[PDB]
Amino acid sequence: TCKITATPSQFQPALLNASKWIWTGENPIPGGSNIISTRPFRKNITAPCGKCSVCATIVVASDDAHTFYVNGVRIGTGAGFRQGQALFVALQPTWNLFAIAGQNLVANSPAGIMASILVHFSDGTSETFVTDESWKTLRAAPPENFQLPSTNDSNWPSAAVQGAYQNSVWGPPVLPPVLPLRGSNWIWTSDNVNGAAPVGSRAFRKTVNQCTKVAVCATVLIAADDRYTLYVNGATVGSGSSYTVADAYTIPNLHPTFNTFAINATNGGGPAGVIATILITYSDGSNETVVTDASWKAIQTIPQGFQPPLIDEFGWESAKIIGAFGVAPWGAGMVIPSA
Ligand SMILES: *[C@@H]1O[C@H](CO)[C@@H](O[C@@H]2O[C@H](CO)[C@@H](O)[C@H](O)[C@H]2NC(C)=O)[C@H](O)[C@H]1NC(C)=O
Ligand SMILES: *[C@@H]1O[C@H](CO)[C@@H](O[C@@H]2O[C@H](CO)[C@@H](O)[C@H](O)[C@H]2NC(C)=O)[C@H](O)[C@H]1NC(C)=O
Ligand SMILES: *[C@@H]1O[C@H](CO)[C@@H](O[C@@H]2O[C@H](CO)[C@@H](O)[C@H](O)[C@H]2NC(C)=O)[C@H](O)[C@H]1NC(C)=O
Ligand SMILES: [Ca+2]
Ligand SMILES: [Ca+2]
Repeated sequence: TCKITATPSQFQPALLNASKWIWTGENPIPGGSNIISTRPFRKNITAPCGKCSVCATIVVASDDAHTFYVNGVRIGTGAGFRQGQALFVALQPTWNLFAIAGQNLVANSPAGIMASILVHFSDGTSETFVTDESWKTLRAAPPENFQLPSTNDSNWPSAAVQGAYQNSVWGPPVLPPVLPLRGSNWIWTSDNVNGAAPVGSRAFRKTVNQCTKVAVCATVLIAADDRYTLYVNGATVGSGSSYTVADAYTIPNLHPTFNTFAINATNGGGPAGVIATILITYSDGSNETVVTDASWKAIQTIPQGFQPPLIDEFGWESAKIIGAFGVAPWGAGMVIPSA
């Protein structure tokens, strides 16, 4: 219902610094011993002002495990307090019901859930929402359909705070990478032969087109040896020149059904490659991941308009897999921005 005037930008990490650990308060000592149990947590969050909410980056950690729901839909499952888990989800424009089922799995041990929800709005702004005492819970196993908006949480008690980011039994969870490179492939043109490749620029193209769904936001993690410039639906998103520090980008104004990612990557000499991971969120709560692989198309001499969405791909080849993320010479040490 709002015009999206947000444009592609550098990825903005959701942080855990303002967030709180929550549980039920069955033990009034925070951080105290709790029984083996499963417990529900809910929060209805509304968009401010004359702002529409579009999508969200979530970071969630638990002692011991969780399941995360948005507007009734399961988005993810995770565990552990040492490191957060990254989730991405499209949102309803004016309100969104977040719900989490947490489990304590060890007897007499502490229990708790911590999250941060960075909501991106139509106008290009953002706000972080956190787990805290304003969430609702129950001192009992979650009812059938606790996560659906149609459940009335009006008589539920308030959640009890177990600790804060810096001051808790858990200590501060480490942020995960925004997206994994494990799972992707360094690619190039066919050109790249014995730890190769020649000195040109080369172009790569991937199209995603699920005509029965509505695509909302994309997040892109990318790096290249040496340098790249990245385009989505013909517009310039960004560029880089490091094969040891990756760049991440947010595309909040995706086309609903058809989107094209294109890269001009340049080899200055020696080995060469481009690697990327892309996550696209859909309005029904589902998502998809695309990675650099052989489904991408590539070409040795870059034509005018290589970046437009609808060009003829005749005489582009299947991109060559140089190797899975990890291979020499680049190794596994890429610095990846935090979620
Ligand atoms: C993308 O959505 C799906 C669910 O709609 C999520 O993952 C599936 O469910 C779990 C939960 O983390 C994963 O273990 C599996 O990998 C998926 N199924 C398998 C292996 O069979 C996923 O969390 C979502 N990703 C986000 C939101 O970033
Ligand atoms: C989350 O909060 C919103 C805003 O308070 C609720 O939506 C409103 O519901 C009222 C009465 O039920 C309607 O008359 C309004 O038109 C709605 N307001 C807006 C701004 O949309 C929403 O129902 C809540 N969701 C849940 C699951 O509790
Ligand atoms: C692909 O990218 C490379 C590197 O960014 C381009 O080569 C540069 O282009 C400018 C033209 O504006 C030249 O003045 C420079 O010689 C190059 N600069 C550097 C720093 O190497 C190449 O032209 C790109 N575009 C296409 C469509 O191929
Ligand atoms: Ca525990
Ligand atoms: Ca090189």
